[PDB]
Amino acid sequence: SMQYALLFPGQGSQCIGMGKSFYEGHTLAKELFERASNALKVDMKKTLFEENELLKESAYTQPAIYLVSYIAYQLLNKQANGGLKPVFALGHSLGEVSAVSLSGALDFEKALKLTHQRGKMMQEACANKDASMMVVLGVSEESLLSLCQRTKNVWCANFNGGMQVVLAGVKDDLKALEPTLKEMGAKRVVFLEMSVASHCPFLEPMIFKFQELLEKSLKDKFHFEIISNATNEAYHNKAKAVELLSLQLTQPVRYQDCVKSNNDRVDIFFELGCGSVLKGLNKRLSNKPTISVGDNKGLDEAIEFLEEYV
Repeated sequence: SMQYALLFPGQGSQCIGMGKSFYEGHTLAKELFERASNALKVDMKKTLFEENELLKESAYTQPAIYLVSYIAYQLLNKQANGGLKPVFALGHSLGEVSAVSLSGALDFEKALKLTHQRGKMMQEACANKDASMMVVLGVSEESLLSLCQRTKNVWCANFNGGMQVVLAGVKDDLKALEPTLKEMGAKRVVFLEMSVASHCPFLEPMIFKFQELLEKSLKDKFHFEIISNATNEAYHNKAKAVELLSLQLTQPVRYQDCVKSNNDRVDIFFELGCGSVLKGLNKRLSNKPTISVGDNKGLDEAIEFLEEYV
């Protein structure tokens, strides 16, 4: 009887229509949208469903992704024989918080408030810096590491595997490595859409304020362990979460190492929430399946798997 891990996506997986399918098929989904709209004091139905301008901000993206992940988890959990009992949970940047929350260390409205804040503080810390992030494709993890280290204002921010590396820094300084990246074998260089550089020193300012908010918000309750993007080591308490969700912000998201060190401990992955970004990254990282649970269709497919393989 097979065994599973949970995957929680981060920025880049938000979409117009994010949790629409959930909302209409389930009363529980409807109720959490309301609870969310009240807590954040913004209409979350409209912010997720129709073109809006606000969902573009880190401050509203981060809690929107959390929202659908949360709902995906509840719906699935309520049908799992004996509830979800994953061997571990992995997130991607903002997904890690999600994972911590659903472990039981963070109530619904507290997590929305923390996530909204994480986005706000990332935006504030980066304001008036001309900060951005830049996807590079096909250059070695080690080659970019040493390129960034010999280059002012540029850092490695994600190691997503399959030779996909996200860099962070001052726009022009990134938007100027082009001819050198090209020569190193970059097959594609896309700028992400945001004036924030996360997982690098640009976030240093916010580490203390965030730590404070973690201490005040985290309970000490974890049904399952989570894998740190920062250290690629599992954790299951408040002290460690406080420390590790802090440190994450200024350290490369090591999504590749996290999957590899852990791929042997399970037979299958559930991506909880919208999109299939982490399904995608695993194609290049593992041969184990990932059912994406963002849909009523995905919801039903996850349930069938549990009914059959336990």
